[PDB]
Amino acid sequence: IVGGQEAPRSKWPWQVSLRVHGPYWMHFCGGSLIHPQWVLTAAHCVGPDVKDLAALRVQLREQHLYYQDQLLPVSRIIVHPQFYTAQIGADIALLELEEPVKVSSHVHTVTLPPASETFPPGMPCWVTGWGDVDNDERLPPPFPLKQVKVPIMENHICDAKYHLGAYTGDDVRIVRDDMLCAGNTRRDSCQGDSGGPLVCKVNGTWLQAGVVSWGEGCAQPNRPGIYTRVTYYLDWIHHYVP
Amino acid sequence: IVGGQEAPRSKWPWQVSLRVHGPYWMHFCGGSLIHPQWVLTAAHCVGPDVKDLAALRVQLREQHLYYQDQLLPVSRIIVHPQFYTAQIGADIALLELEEPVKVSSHVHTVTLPPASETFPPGMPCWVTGWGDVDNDERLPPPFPLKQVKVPIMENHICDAKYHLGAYTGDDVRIVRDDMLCAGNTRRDSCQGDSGGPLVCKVNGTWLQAGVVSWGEGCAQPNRPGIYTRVTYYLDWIHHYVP
Amino acid sequence: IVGGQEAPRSKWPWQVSLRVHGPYWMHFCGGSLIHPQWVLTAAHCVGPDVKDLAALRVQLREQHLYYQDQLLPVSRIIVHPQFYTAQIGADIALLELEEPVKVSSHVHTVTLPPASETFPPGMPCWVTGWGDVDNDERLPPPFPLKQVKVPIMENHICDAKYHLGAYTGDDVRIVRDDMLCAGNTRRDSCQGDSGGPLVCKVNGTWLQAGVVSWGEGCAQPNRPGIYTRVTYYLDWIHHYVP
Amino acid sequence: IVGGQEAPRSKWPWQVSLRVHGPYWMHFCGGSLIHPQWVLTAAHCVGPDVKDLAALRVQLREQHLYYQDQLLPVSRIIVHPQFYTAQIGADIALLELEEPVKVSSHVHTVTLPPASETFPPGMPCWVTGWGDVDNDERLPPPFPLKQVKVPIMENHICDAKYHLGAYTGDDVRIVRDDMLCAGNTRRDSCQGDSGGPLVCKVNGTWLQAGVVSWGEGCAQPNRPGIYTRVTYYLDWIHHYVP
Ligand SMILES: NCc1cccc(C2CCN(C(=O)c3ccc(C#Cc4ccccc4F)o3)CC2)c1
Ligand SMILES: NCc1cccc(C2CCN(C(=O)c3ccc(C#Cc4ccccc4F)o3)CC2)c1
Ligand SMILES: NCc1cccc(C2CCN(C(=O)c3ccc(C#Cc4ccccc4F)o3)CC2)c1
Ligand SMILES: NCc1cccc(C2CCN(C(=O)c3ccc(C#Cc4ccccc4F)o3)CC2)c1
Repeated sequence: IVGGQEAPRSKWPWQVSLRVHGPYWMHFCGGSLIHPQWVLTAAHCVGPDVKDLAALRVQLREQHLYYQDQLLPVSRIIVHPQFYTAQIGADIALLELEEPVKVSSHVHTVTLPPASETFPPGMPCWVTGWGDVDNDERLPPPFPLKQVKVPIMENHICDAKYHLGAYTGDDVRIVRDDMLCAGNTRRDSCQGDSGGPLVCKVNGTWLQAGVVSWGEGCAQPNRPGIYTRVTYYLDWIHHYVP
Repeated sequence: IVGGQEAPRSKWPWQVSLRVHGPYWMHFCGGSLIHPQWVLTAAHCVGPDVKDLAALRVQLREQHLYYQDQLLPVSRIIVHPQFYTAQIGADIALLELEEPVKVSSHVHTVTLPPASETFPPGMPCWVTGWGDVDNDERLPPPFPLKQVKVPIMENHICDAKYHLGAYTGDDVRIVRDDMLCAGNTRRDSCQGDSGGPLVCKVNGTWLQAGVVSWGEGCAQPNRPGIYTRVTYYLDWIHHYVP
Repeated sequence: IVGGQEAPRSKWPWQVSLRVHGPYWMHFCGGSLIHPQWVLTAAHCVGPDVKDLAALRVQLREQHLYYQDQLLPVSRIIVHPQFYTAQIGADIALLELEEPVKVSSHVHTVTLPPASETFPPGMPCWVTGWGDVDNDERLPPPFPLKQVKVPIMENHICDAKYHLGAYTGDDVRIVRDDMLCAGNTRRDSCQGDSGGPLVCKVNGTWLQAGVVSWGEGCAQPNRPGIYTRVTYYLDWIHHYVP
Repeated sequence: IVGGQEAPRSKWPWQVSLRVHGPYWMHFCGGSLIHPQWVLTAAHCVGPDVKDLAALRVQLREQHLYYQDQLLPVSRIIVHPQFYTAQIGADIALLELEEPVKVSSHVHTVTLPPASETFPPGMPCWVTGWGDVDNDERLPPPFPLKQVKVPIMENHICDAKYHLGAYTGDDVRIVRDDMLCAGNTRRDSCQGDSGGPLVCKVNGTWLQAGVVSWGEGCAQPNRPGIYTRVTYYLDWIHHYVP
């Protein structure tokens, strides 16, 4: 997370940490609890290559990474079949926990948006995670969960920004319809926030608008953060999630 | 270049080295002389972002990188407008030298293939460059130009190979029609060879079949080297090159 | 700490962490509370060059580094005047805290040994710290305080061990009288443990026998851990510490 | 080498490169040809630990490192028996080549100084090598042999300089009698120059005053380059070299 601050303990109960086996269970991506037994994440965190289920653990909301770990095994990794790169799209995946979680006030699910949902240019949206604090700048220990309010940038506006200082023809779509933009040069998601949530408050309800996917660097001029647009994958999510 | 050997001094007269300004004019990509004033390379070497022309130099065929440098300025960088990532495709670019080169026996152009040329399996093809000798293994000093004979793999066989050990749906094309596959677990191109040529001997004539583009690592099981298919961009090349 | 385990919360109340100002107050050396207002450490942690007092903080006993920091400023850094490198010796320093600490059961001083105490082989001795778990292997997050029981080696034997597989003449003393040896190929102190304590239980009292100083790597054959022998510097320590 | 320039082809015929076996025969230290079958170097380049003779090669004068390698095996590594660290001293070693070299105008021996030879300030002295061009700044390819004219500083003035901004007592000798100082903030030897020569022109004859040994960084204020004083080891050199 670029800019913003350490999240209050009561905020973002759906935030999860994805862990890889090694010298320690290291954080590699974020995610969100969307059902007591399901985690929503980015496909690029777990693919396109198939990896061993035993080498993965899920960690529920934690104020400080690694401090009070209670690691959860995964029974299934479901990666969107259209996925191979974040720039092509379909950067979405589902993790089925071996067991459902005991939902509380401090740890509970995020609401997915309705199929119609549009996120207008400049809505109140927040991105959260334990990712880098800037380009090649790690989140320092004790690794607090960070948050940052990010402005929505309309797809066409965002796509035109990606063409500034680039050779790509104006007629060539970089920001696809299954993608969403948010952030600026002071507020953004970064490496390590991938797979984590972009939540917008709509009519007093927090809705997950996006999944942290890609971009050119973090908080770079004319390069807003690119998110997987959740509404585009609602049917695919609902085929697996009750 | 993974496998193969140091190229004889009389071989590959069209091979060029792309140099970036810094503590020294460092090699970052390969290229090929296709006309006395034109270099063919990969778009990912010079894009998608526009960089300063002054920060780039072209070095003609050199036995050992850096030892007998005679650097050449560039007046134009022409990147295919469809390009943004090597995985999407259109990974091709043209560099116009400020001045034409004095063509000789040791330094001369490569022949582009006719539109009809397919390059089927069994064809004798060679990849050249000063790139990595294996994954995260730099070409050691004195940096000799290397070559490796690589087997051609049918696009469909290659696409199926890229689906092995991956979540990507079989109906999702990874290796596109504008791409070409070459290499195996002992013979391949690697980081630093990008932009360079894949040449095939057809009826006693060396034809540039491909441009080193991408792949998953270097000489990895079920991951052949992926090349930009030159024949697909002949009309675009001919719009700029006489 | 090589080998051993995470220390119980009730053990080693005198253990301190030395912190350097940067992106975060990073651990760089250990130390020990020898008086409510004095920290004993290694001179190589703070010298031979004079550094800014404002760039240093002391952290009292912490179960997990960085997680519950209450940083303490220093008013004086007193480095043994004989010191320039750990291999020559006099690798000892004193830090005067700006304020005395409120001593409790969980955080209190270690006892210095009497001048007569030699610590022969067979003495139960423990070395503690947040240093590397092996050669070029950092202590993983959440960074627990580790301990390891180490066997003492009599000086002349340790000096002769340092000559094995080395060109240094047998008559040339490597391990000096102001030094103490402890550890083997499974149990040792390592980078980041420097300045921290080696404590031995003598007549039901924990005495600080040494200060983690140097060695050739960590737990390497014929290279035991070298400590500054506390008894040798008692007069110098008493010139500053009540 | 910090400052100075690329050496002319006719200069420093005695300069050698020490090579270690790995992905390539990599330069790790310099040396000097003092006899057709003997190389003078620093003990720290080859010790204090004993390494395999097969893992070492000597490369004679080369304008550009790695370009025209003709590596030479070594039959004996003789390290001064007083050596363990460069800060203590006796940082000198001898390499006996398996075969003598065919001496020419481009490749020949350096003259050792007479025992009476003091090299006072004002004497024209050069240090040569393929080492770093500054602190953490590698010599760029094609790796030319560099030279730098360095001012001699008297030992007591140099000793006092090493005490500036350090805790070490003024009565504690850092720069020993078996050492020699040269260089300033614009001229110095650096990592990779170690073992190489410091030569002074005395009565039309080039004499090797020193062996690159140590210092605190490269071209740092109040930290001149420290050399092993050759005159101090003439008897030891003469035990082995005719
Ligand atoms: N700040 C949002 C965000 C969140 C998580 C991870 C990242 C990564 C994604 C990959 N990274 C890249 O630099 C990267 C990979 C591909 C591209 C291009 C691009 C681009 C730029 C101009 C025009 C067209 C393009 F495709 O950028 C590192 C940052 C970025
Ligand atoms: N061996 C030929 C070659 C020549 C030059 C440069 C490379 C690079 C290209 C980028 N690299 C990658 O590892 C890379 C970037 C994107 C992918 C995927 C993939 C993939 C795997 C299974 C299914 C679908 C995929 F897109 O791999 C490093 C090697 C490779
Ligand atoms: N296990 C003890 C320990 C505790 C804290 C920090 C270290 C460092 C000290 C410096 N290191 C070295 O490898 C080092 C620095 C100098 C020497 C030599 C030596 C030597 C070997 C044979 C004979 C004489 C010697 F002085 O080794 C890395 C670990 C080692
Ligand atoms: N003069 C340039 C030069 C040439 C060859 C090799 C080096 C090395 C020697 C080791 N290095 C150090 O930084 C180093 C190692 C030990 C010391 C201290 C010291 C010191 C400083 C003040 C007082 C007393 C000291 F012993 O410095 C890096 C470069 C430096």
